[PDB]
Amino acid sequence: EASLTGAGATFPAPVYAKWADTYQKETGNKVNYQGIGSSGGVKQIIANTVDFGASDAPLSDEKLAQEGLFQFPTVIGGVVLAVNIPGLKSGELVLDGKTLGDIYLGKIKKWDDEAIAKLNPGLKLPSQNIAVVRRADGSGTSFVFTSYLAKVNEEWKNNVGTGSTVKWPIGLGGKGNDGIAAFVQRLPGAIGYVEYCYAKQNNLAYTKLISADGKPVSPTEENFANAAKGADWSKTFAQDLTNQKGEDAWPITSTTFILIHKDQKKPEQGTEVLKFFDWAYKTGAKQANDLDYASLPDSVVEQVRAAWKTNIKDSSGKPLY
Ligand SMILES: CCN(CC)c1ccc2cc(C(=O)N/C=C\N3C(=O)CCC3=O)c(=O)oc2c1
Ligand SMILES: O=P([O-])(O)O
Repeated sequence: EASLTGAGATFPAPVYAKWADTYQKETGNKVNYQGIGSSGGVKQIIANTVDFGASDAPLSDEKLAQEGLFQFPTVIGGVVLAVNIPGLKSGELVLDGKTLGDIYLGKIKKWDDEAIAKLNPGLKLPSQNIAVVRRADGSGTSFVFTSYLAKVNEEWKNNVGTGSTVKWPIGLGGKGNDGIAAFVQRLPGAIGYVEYCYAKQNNLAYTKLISADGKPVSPTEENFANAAKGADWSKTFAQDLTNQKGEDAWPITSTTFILIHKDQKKPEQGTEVLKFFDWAYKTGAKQANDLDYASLPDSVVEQVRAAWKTNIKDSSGKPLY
């Protein structure tokens, strides 16, 4: 039985917590996971304060090589816009990229704005101020979200750009996906971007969005998977899953990654970290799907296993998988 520590992204923390609990019940191994946000996850794995870090934003091949790190994807999730609009219900409201970017720019201030009404012709929209909510902390969900906005709103692209931290034109800061969901729950008229679980968990209404191909789509586990169906995983695990073409492709989709050292200085711990994630691939898909995360295709799991064999070693050069 090992005691493992991980830290980082809150986007997949529900499924990592479920897998940890189930794995302790079946094997006795203990996994402690701190949801501090992807930027914190990368800092802690580089500082060696944890056995594994977690980030939704992928590190480049060069940066992994500079740091002696290896990265692998675990599950596919989706970012949704959780809203608090008395009078409307979950899924009823539709937004497109351009108008969602204009809300995040602070240009559209009311829920019954003409651009929102035109997208939603049968809906009685309230004359309520929009209360924008964004992340306070360095975040892989902000990286995904601002990567998407830069594709669909040129003003956003050219003035704010993409990052795990950006200069938000407007919006209150919430800490973690949990913090944004709490903000949205307490503020009439709020909008906040969160991984899907956090909207569903908190009984918050979420919007539909327009796909890259121009059709309204609902956020579901299958529609997150759909957004990855064109990903050529054989080329790289760092796949962009925002604004992807195809039927029912949720436009703000992302996978998420675990970071470990290639040279493991506590090799028994490294061996156990690999056994935990291998167990999750083998037996954990139902738990990920129960929490509305799509599983990676079996071919990607085989890619990860094969790369574990060639990249993860102890200080004597022997493989830990
Ligand atoms: C660091 C570990 N953290 C931090 C965020 C955890 C741990 C457990 C949970 C459980 C949740 C939860 O059980 N939701 C109720 C069900 N649920 C959904 O409907 C989808 C995912 C999900 O978990 C959650 O939303 O966030 C979590 C977050
Ligand atoms: O997953 P986050 O917490 O880095 O957004």
